[PDB]
Amino acid sequence: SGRENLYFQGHMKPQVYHVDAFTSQPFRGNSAGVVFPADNLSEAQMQLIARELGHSETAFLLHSDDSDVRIRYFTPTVEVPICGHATVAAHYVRAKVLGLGNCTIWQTSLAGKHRVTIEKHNDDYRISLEQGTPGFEPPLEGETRAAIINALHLTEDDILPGLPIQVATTGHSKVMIPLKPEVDIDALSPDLNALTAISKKIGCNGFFPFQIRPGKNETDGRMFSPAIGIVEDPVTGNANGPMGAWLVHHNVLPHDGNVLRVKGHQGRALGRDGMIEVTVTIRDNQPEKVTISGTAVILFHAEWAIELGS
Repeated sequence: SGRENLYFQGHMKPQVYHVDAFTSQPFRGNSAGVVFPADNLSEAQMQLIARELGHSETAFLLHSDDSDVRIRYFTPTVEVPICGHATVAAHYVRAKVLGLGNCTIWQTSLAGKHRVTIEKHNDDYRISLEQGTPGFEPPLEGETRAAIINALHLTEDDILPGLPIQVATTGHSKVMIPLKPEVDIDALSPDLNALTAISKKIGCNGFFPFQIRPGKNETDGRMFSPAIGIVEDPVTGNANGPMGAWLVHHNVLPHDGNVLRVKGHQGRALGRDGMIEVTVTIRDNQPEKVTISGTAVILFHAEWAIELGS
């Protein structure tokens, strides 16, 4: 049963998958590694593997007693609690390998417990991640506002009217920067140092300038986080998830049911286009909770040719 499963995840030869998340187009989206089983691996070995692969992050699948699966996420230099694109990549590989079909499962990580939805359709899969409740910090103003706006080489004439530049979150905060549609978003070339400078002043390592497609509930954004290693992440679930919540919170986009659906595009300027389906369940015209969804494509997978363990 659950004892036989743990025995296998400790005696089977480890494998590695290379997948591009939030896209079905090879070489696009956000790439992430997935290695399993990892039960017979040390925090050190895992960190060494993530450094070897070089993806923004590699997900390691472990055995879980209460949940369906335990995942640990590693950047090439440090472990991280949870990661959006690496998570969809992980469950995409897990669905392919096990031929899961439509269902819902629970994962466990330093970020706690999360439910994931797997939807089979024409040989492929769409992965849904229930991010939970969103949060907003007081709108950034005065000198800081102008600091963020100037670091992007833009003027107040470029920001959507009546909308604030503020930190929104569903786990890993990001500063929402609402741009008018005329702004050439791909031509943006921020003053990276100025951004990390203000990230230390406000306590948010991510800036998310985005614009809304005319007459559509779709967006195009770019995620800059120079304060940390990542200069620009191709497609960020922790940016688009809170964006949708932010959209509902400020009634920026019209919603009819008890839900708001937004297709968040990202990564075009990087040549790594991706798309995250953001669905916000609404109650009392407020963003109750956020779910992000996307697909992925496996570039290749292989059984490690070297022994893994100590």
